[PDB]
Amino acid sequence: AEKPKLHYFNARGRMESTRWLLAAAGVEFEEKFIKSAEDLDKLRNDGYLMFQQVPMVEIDGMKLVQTRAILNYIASKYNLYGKDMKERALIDMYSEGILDLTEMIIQLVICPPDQREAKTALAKDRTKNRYLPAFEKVLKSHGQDYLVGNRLTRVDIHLLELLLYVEEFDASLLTSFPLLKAFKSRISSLPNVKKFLQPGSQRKPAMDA
Amino acid sequence: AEKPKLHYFNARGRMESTRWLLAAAGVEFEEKFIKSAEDLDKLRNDGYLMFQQVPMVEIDGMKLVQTRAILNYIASKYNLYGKDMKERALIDMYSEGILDLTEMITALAKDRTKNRYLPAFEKVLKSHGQDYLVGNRLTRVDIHLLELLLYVEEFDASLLTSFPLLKAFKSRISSLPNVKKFLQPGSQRKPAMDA
Ligand SMILES: N[C@@H](CCC(=O)N[C@@H](CS)C(=O)NCC(=O)O)C(=O)O
Repeated sequence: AEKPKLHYFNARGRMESTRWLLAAAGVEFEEKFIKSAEDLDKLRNDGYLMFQQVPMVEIDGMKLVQTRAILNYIASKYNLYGKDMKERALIDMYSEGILDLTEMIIQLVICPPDQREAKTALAKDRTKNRYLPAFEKVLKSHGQDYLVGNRLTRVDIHLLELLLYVEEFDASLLTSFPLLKAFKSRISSLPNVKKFLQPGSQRKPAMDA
Repeated sequence: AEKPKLHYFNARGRMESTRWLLAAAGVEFEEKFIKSAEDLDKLRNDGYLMFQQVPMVEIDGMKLVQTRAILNYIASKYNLYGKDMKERALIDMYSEGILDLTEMITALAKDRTKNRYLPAFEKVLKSHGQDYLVGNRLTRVDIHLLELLLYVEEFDASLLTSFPLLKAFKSRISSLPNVKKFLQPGSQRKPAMDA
């Protein structure tokens, strides 16, 4: 149809979850990366970032900014936002937890090394004692293939993405969570997901800058 | 009909934008205040806090945590989430900006208020001239904006000076029946909670 246009840096950052979500829906997208501060300025001065911030995604004729507005729109567009408002309630709740933990991990490489260590022991604690139990349970509470409504939703993709970053951050943390482990392989082998895990894709590595 | 039951500290904090949204929808709600560290532990152990955190709202026989999930649900149940995906994208975009500025409230946020966020929302109101931000109908984000404008006034009523459309907007939404009721003394609306 039309190709969405991701305006971000050449990094994971706040844009990766949208790349993932677009990828899982089988939606090809292009990116204009931002390397020069003038690019960001040329975007600001041209009236493209409502709050003068990236991420920003051109899609169906909008200059959508703010991560969550992007993710919600894409998810509704390609029926990754569930069946009804009660399922979106489960989806939003799950996604927001996933976001909290992700934010905690990606920010460890940013904080003062003053506190790297204890904030690291925090993320690991939260990973193993709060968030992973919470989603291991959800899979065990209903014993189904997906998080919500027994069919693929945006939050399955979010969780897989998080499971990938947990493994990077510390692969040991996953071993006491069997369903998530089964869930990870299940979702990883969905066609559009497998395609995105493949080398050469728009998927982004952990940056060092 | 069971009232939504809001589980939070007796404070503004992360629960206030929900109190606002319920009140602007004219929905009566009840509050169970976490008073003791023992109160929160027995919410966790009863299995009511999926991520061991509040805000938690009991609504329609389920226990919702995560503010955005709570707000999204309420806004959808009561037709404050706009009319289609494209209005939700405006509503989400506006709300998430409003949520960021609210978050910031040295005192750096005066600049962002005056030079980034408030110009953005005056321009929204300039663009279509209509009474509400989105779809020429009251939506949740009108209520979030009014809420932001109230806290900006508390922060520094001089930041509202240059923004005549926001000003009329504030007064205009303040005077909605359901809104006026929540602004009245004696409502569940919360103060800035000091210490
Ligand atoms: N993203 C969550 C954050 C919730 C949150 O930070 N809750 C605090 C209360 S204001 C809490 O229960 N903290 C206890 C803890 O984190 O251990 C939301 O928006 O609801």
